[PDB]
Amino acid sequence: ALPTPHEIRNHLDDYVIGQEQAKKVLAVAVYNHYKRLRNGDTLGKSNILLIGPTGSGKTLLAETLARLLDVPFTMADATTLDVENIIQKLLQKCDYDVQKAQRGIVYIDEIDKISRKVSGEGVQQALLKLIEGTLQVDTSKILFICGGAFAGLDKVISHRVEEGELLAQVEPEDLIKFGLIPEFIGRLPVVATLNELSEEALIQILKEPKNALTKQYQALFNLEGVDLEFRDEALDAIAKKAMARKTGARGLRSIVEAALLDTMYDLPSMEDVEKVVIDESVIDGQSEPLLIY
Amino acid sequence: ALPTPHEIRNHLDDYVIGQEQAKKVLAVAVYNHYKRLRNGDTLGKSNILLIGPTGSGKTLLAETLARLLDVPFTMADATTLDVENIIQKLLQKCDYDVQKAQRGIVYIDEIDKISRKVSGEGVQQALLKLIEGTLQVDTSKILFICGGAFAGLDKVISHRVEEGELLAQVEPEDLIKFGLIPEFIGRLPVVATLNELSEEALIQILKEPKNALTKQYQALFNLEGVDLEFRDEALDAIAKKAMARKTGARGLRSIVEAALLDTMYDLPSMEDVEKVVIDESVIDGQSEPLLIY
Amino acid sequence: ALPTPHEIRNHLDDYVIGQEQAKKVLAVAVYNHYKRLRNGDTLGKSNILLIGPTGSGKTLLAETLARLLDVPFTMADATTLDVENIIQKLLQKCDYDVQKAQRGIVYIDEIDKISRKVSGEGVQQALLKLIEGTLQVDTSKILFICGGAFAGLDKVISHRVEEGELLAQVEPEDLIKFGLIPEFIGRLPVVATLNELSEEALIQILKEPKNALTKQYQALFNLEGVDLEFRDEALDAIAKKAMARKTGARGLRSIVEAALLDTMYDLPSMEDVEKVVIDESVIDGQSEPLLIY
Amino acid sequence: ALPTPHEIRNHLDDYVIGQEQAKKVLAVAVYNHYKRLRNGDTLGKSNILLIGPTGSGKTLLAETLARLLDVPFTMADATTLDVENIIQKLLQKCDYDVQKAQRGIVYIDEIDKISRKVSGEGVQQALLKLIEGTLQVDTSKILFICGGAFAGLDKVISHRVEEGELLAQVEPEDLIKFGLIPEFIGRLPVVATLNELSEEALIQILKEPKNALTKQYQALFNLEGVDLEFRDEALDAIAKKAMARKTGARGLRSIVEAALLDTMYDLPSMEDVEKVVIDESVIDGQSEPLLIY
Amino acid sequence: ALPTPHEIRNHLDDYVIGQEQAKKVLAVAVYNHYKRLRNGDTLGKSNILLIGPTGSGKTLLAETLARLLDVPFTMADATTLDVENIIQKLLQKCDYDVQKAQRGIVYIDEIDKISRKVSGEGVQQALLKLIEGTLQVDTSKILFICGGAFAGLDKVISHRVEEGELLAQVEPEDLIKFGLIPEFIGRLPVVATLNELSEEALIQILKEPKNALTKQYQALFNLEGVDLEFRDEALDAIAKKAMARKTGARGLRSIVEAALLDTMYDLPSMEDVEKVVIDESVIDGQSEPLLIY
Amino acid sequence: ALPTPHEIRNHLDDYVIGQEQAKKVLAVAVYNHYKRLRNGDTLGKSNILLIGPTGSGKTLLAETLARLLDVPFTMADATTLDVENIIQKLLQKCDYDVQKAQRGIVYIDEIDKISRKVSGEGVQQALLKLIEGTLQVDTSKILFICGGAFAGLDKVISHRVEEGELLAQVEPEDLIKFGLIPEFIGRLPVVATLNELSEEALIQILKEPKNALTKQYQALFNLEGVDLEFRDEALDAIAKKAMARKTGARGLRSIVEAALLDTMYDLPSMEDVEKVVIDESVIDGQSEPLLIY
Repeated sequence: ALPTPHEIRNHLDDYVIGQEQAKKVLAVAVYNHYKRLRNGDTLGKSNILLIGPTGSGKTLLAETLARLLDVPFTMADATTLDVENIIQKLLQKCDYDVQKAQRGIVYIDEIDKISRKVSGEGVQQALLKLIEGTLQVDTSKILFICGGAFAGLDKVISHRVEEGELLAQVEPEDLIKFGLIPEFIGRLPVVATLNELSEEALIQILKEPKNALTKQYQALFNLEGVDLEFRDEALDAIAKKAMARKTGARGLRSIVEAALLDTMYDLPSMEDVEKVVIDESVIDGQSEPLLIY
Repeated sequence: ALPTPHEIRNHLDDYVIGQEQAKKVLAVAVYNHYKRLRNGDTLGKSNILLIGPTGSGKTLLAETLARLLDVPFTMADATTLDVENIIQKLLQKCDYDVQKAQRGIVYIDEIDKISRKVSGEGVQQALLKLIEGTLQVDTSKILFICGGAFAGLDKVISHRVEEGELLAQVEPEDLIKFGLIPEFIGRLPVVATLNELSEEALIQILKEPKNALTKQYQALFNLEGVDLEFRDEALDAIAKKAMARKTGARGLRSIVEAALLDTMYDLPSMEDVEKVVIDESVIDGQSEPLLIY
Repeated sequence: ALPTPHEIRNHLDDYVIGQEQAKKVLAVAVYNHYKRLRNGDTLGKSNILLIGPTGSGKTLLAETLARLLDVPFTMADATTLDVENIIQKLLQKCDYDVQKAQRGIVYIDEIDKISRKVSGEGVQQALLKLIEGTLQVDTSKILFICGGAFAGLDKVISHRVEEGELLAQVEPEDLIKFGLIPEFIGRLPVVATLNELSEEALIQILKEPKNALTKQYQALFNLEGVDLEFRDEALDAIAKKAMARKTGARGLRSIVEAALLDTMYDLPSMEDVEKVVIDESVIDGQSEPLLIY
Repeated sequence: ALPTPHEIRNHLDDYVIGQEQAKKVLAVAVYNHYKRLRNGDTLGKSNILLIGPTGSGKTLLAETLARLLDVPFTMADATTLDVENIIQKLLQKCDYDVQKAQRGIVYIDEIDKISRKVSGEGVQQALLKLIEGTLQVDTSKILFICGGAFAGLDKVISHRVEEGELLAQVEPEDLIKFGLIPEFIGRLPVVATLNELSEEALIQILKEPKNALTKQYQALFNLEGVDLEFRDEALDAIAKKAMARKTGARGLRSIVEAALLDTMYDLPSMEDVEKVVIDESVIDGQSEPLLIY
Repeated sequence: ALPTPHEIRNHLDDYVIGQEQAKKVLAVAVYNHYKRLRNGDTLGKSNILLIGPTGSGKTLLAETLARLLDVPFTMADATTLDVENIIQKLLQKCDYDVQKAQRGIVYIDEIDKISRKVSGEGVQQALLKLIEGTLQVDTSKILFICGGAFAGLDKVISHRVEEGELLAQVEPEDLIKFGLIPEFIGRLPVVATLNELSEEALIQILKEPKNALTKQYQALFNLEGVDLEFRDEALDAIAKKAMARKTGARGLRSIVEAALLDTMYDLPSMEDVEKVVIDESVIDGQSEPLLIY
Repeated sequence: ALPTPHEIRNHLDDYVIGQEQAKKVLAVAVYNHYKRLRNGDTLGKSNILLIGPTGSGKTLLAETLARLLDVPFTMADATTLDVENIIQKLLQKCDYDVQKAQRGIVYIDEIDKISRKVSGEGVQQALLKLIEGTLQVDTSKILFICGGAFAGLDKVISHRVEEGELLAQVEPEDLIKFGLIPEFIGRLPVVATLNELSEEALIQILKEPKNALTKQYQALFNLEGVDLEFRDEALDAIAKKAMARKTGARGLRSIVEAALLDTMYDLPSMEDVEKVVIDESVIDGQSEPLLIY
């Protein structure tokens, strides 16, 4: 039984934060893709193009969709572009089941990088042959999600319409001028755009997601018999630390690990009830976390 | 029993719109090719060269011909040019049946791109060896359709005769000056030219074809128990939207999907009789489609 | 029983027109080659170098010789130069029979193109190793015919002797200065030169050959129950049309096909005795061919 | 039973000298990695980035960790970058056991060398695909330690904070400006930095380690029945000799071998109790080592 | 039983003309090589370096030696330089018999071409590894003959000693300055030099050799029942014709074939006793050869 | 039973002349390497770096060591740098015995050539991976001897210390500045240096070695029943001849062969007691060698 786009967007809220619009677009595009396959067509390729800054959650979204639909997923990088190698990999994680491999999803990262603005354009066209569809499996059935930051894109759109509000006005012609070929863009009808993650959102990233850092460590400490408590001040501190380094959400783990290093070192050598991480432990880094016996 | 060129052109009208002349040329060229094969020659290679703007329907035509004659078809891109790889692929979709693979059709896209005006010319000659004919299958039997936009071609013809009226005056020498070698052009006797698709034709593209967008979605909505109605105003609106973006017919799906996004999102969560898409839903994009219970 | 050079030249007159001298040279060279093989040598390599403008009939001659002697034939292009690949191909069309593959003929096209005037010279020498002879088959036994237009050749010969009369004065040293290495030319003792095909010869090309265009179409129409009649005016018209385009004999089919397009389209939908193609049908292209019921 | 980070750092003191902080960081990072694997996650990649001058003991540390945890180890050089070849090698030393190969450790040397400040960045991204995880083994499970000297790094950090004290202030953004891509650095949360080895430490290097030079030779002489005695003066002499040549600890063996050459030459031809190496034997090199019968 | 150098030089006189000195050098070098092998060494590599103008008979000599000693022979071109490929080829013509393949001879042509005066020097060294000796066969046993024209060599020798008299003064240092590496020249102890073939020698080339042109054709005509007679005037005429074209002995066949073309054409269509070729038939080319019934 | 360094140096005196110091260094380094292996370590890699002019006897030494210890030996050229190919070759001459192949010796020639002063440095590092140790055989066990002339080395050492006396002052830092990477030099602790062979030594080279030229020929003549006598004058003459050509010891065979050519030619055709080579036979080359019946 296929999950309504509602159920899809709902489950996406459990792994990714914000980007509600993009999650609606993806939810619909996805539902329609598998709704179209399960009825043997008779229809739209329904291929998707994700346009959002780095560390916005594009890859996470693609993966999440795959899991939510218990469907064979595989990544690939447009820079390393062998095109059929992606397919054999999809079969590898699919137990070599042709049909289940056709229901699969394929995420291509850094698409904006192959925009000729020779070999690059050649890749667009070579990969394009897949998008259409031709191991004996056909690539017509599999859904394609093409991520990318598209740096210069924010500019071309502005030179026409006259960041989020600007990416909403995105048009296929903007992608053309950017460096993508028409025949390639025409294969990516569904364009979902993500916003740059907010700073408070950072805190939500450390908390809300079912795989948030705090939850992982609270679990690591949990199998130690110890309860880890992150005070909101500490979480805000981590957010700021991450912003000052411009590392976005990618530089969150590098902060938490460094903050809980000493504590995780001599933790198994202790007997106490819980450890409490205050802001003083993060920002200053000089103060040791509160210990409770 | 071979279908008369009439039957062929007739069935081509069911997938492609306009290009009636090109469909006559293709119909004849095709009929003669398979009429020549089924009589074991004793004759003309009867190979075809499609010359039309991008998104004119060249690829669609080639595919359509293949299906109409239940004959093994395969594409290939002149830019990615391994030459025999195309053949093995033709055998892949042919169940490795030598004879049926010889009856096959092969479409080569972006031929105008390999026109030297070194490696490019080398490809013309390498691919030329196939056109003639030499797995054990011979490539003499298979029909070759070479598509291409031929941008500069419109110019050279003008510098001689002194867009459609100009492409009709096309001559093998024009292709020579364009960048094609004589021995290669002499293998493509049949030259069918397509016109740039008209704007009203756009509307016909959304309606007439048996795989038109409207029909696909009406079907997607149909298995939902809902009847989708496209008012002509909405279709004209879509046409205009596509023209303003210069994306031609390639930018039609990107419009329809965006227009039916919200509706397809919360459709499975509703119970009503039919949805009616008005022009207000397309152009303005602000108005939601009419809902009927 | 080996055919006397007379019988050979006689049968060559049935496929190729003119080039009588070249056909004498080839006839002798060929007879001597197979007369030398059938007696296990004890002798001259008797390898041949064809020098004639494009579309003169070099390839046709080579093929014709092969068929006339029921001997395994295969082509190859000096531009695509893997050298032993030609051999395996010769075995492919020979049922992998070593001896019959040694009796084979090998035509190398565009030899004049590999004349260094690095890699090119390297090909001359690599291919030279074959010419001498070394799968287990030896390439000493097989006859080598190396075609080529040799554009600049007409000039060097003139700078020495001081087009046909000039190509008759051809000397190994002329080929040296052209761009061929001595050790390579010394392997091609037999040099047959062809003349540029005459305009009236064009008409003869449309008629005389046993595979002439007129005969093929008269046959295509023949299995339709219809008799096709080409009036000499129409044939002369076709000749002129071909000359104005400088496409030589390569641009003949492209004319005839275009002329019989409409007629072949609605032919199977008619019931009449014969169609007669007049000059008005070719030159003007406006007049439809005479129809007789 | 997993060894507490204490036990880990303790055993690391038996092979590597100094770098106590780095050994704490590595100990924790390691303990957490295998503590996370043995509980089937539910967590942090816990990948490590070693930043220390050449001959600081980075490679030694990685190897030591591997042995201490009886886990399949393999090296690889970022300059020679085939990416999956490292994996097959890890399987080679793992008896092709998928699970045990997933518990493995992989050290990548000269990471600072691939910092683009095209192909280099491509390697970062290609290797990045491994770090994440995709033979059928998944590379997500295996721990990655990326060594490197990072010459210019000492500078960029200084241009921000305004050698050890400077490397302690290291930040992900410093690595960014250095030449590493964000998505790559975000995969290396754990950053352990080593100091340039001290000169007295040199003496400790010749003595303390369980594989110290003195111990090896004392053993080589030991199976000769002879006791080798290194006087502290000789060890200090060796230290100085090594410093004057700037060869660091890499130029220690080249000194000891040269010092014990003559003695090891005519040793098996003697009968005595022990040989004693004085400073006079090292610095001067003129004096022969004390011999005792 | 090994043939004395006398017997060797004697048999060499039956295929090659002149170059008596070179034939003495080769005879000795060869006798010593196989005299050294048949006694399992205990000695000199006894490798040979042929230095003579093109078409002097270097390749012919090497081949002749091989046949005379019923030993597996194979050629190779220094320009096409895969090094072990030569070996597998030697095994191909040796029935894959290791020992008999070790007794083999290997001729390398155009050695003077690989003289660096990067890749070239690399080939010298790569091929050098063979010369020394390392399929399981060892290349130490096989004799190496390295031919070459060495154009500039005639000059360097002159700049030192201060063409035949000059090539006799050849020294290893001359080859060094020419472009050969010392370690390579030291592997070619035996240096045999050939003179530029004389013009009267040309006539001897057409007569004396057991494979002379006259003998081949007299045989071709012989199996026709006809006796071919070459008058000395005709042979001298052929010699002159060849000299005027500077094609040396390589341009002899190209003359004889052209002279006997017409006659060999209508020969099988005649009944007569013998044909006699006079000078008038060659030089003038206008007069037909004398026919006798 | 392992041979004491004395026995080793003693046997080395039977093949190589002079270089006594280098033979002591090699003897020790070797003894220690196999003394360390036969005791399963517990120790020093004990890898060797030969530094001597071309034709000094580096390769000869390496080979000699291998034979003396009945251990699998194989060469390799740093210029041709596939790295594991050397290993498979070592297994080829080792009957594919893993253990015996680990006891093997590997000589790398022209190491000084790969000194970057990109690909070159890459080879140093790739080959470095072997030196350390990782077919299933480990390369840690096998001994590595890296030869090389190191031309510029004589200079850098001079610019520091302020040819033999200079090469004795060699230091790892000198090799660094030369073009070798630290991590590579640290793997070659044992540095043995050879002197340029003396002119009188040349005579000793023709006499002393158990494979000296004189002994080989005296043996070649010996199986002829003839005694060959080299008068010291002739040997000195050969020495001078070799020096005038600067070919060193590499140009000795090229002299002796040329001197005994005629004599070896008509030797098997004679019956006499002995031939005596005087100086007149060598220098003048005009006088024939004394013959005694």
